[PDB]
Amino acid sequence: GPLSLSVDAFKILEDPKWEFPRKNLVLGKTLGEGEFGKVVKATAFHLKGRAGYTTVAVKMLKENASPSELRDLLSEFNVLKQVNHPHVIKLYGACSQDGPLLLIVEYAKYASLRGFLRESRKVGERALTMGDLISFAWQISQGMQYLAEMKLVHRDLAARNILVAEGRKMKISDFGLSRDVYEEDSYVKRSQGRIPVKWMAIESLFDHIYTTQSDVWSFGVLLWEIVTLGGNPYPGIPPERLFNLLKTGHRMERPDNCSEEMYRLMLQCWKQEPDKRPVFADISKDLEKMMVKRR
Repeated sequence: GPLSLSVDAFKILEDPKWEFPRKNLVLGKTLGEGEFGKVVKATAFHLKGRAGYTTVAVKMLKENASPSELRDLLSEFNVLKQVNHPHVIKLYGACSQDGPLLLIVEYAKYASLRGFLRESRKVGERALTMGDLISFAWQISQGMQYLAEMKLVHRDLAARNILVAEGRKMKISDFGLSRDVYEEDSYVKRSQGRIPVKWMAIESLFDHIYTTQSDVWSFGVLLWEIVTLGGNPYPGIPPERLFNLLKTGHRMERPDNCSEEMYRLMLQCWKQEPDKRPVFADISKDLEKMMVKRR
């Protein structure tokens, strides 16, 4: 079927640009679990022209992997090979030939944006200002502008899927669910998706339609996570309630320590009509303005 074709494809495609000798890769502690498997800290010897060891992250399949997980791993590989942007995690290579499939990706020193924020506090624990927060959002927005221009939908935008690298540089990560929309500017799925309900656009949840504008909706939830320093969206509301809550035009309330400007941006991202929501370029412009207005 579709997966057996890809697995075979992936084993035969020589790809000397990506393939990396398993002998030169040394795996360490688990950094955690993502959408389709395990992420471990690792070190790679003579990776892509760099003399010596480079510390990296390696994604691999968890025990008892399903076809869905394998498919997601292969998808993430396929996507990351095509993209290069300072606010997108970098792919370095893969090992396919002599053991389990591994992807070798850039290591982020401060792990997930979510964990980094929750270990922080706002200042008028790490000390972050509203400037810091707007900066983070803007870097993510820039990355998304790029991916949207490549005709990619991420689909799983959330603070747990943003990495914080050296110098607090955001890197969009977890491309296991991302899909090419070059043809029709939409990705549609007959079966139920694997994106957390609370991050999904209303059209995605009801109609299984994914577009750049559904990414824009997830970005607003992400904005909310940032402004709350990694709060849990729709706190206390069970996910199944979202169908009725969204269709009756309810949205999250303005959180504390959040401007009117910032909240207006959130609500714009969550407009029922996808055409009314801003584009990422508009989002970046709105954030830049907030940044300079506050000085």
